[PDB]
Amino acid sequence: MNIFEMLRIDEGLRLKIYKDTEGYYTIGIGHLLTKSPSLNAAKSELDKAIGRNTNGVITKDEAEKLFNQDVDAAVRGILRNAKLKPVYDSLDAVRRAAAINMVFQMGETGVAGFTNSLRMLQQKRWDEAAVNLAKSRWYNQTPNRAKRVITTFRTGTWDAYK
Ligand SMILES: [Cl-]
Ligand SMILES: [Cl-]
Ligand SMILES: [Kr]
Ligand SMILES: [Kr]
Ligand SMILES: [Kr]
Repeated sequence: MNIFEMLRIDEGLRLKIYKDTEGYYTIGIGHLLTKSPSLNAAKSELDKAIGRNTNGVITKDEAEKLFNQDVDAAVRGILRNAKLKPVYDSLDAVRRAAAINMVFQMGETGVAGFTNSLRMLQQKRWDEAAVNLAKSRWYNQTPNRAKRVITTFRTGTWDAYK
């Protein structure tokens, strides 16, 4: 298992525009298109990302290319973030995959706001952090996924994904 496989499980794969758990237009492997209520705005954004007139539909290869770019940007965002980088660098490989999933889902800004869990993860206080992470709107809104990611930070293994 790796970050790619991990997020493909968490996000699924859809080739037609769809709404995500917050009702926003997305496509692919969780590639958010826009926060706008306008389906045309979403279609415009999709055509721009793909570089062709998609008419709301893409291929698996195109979904995978956007997925690659999104994982990349997520990592890069972490590395450039003064609040994130030091934490991520102190983590082992498994846990880092957990941090990327979070940033992938809620953004850099969003994750940078978990000040307390962040410090606990830097200190290797696994159980404590898992309890703090769960006290969040993130967990109450998407509890099955939050639990998987939380277990991954807690244990440092992929058990939650097998
Ligand atoms: Cl894009
Ligand atoms: Cl969920
Ligand atoms: Kr992090
Ligand atoms: Kr994190
Ligand atoms: Kr976090």
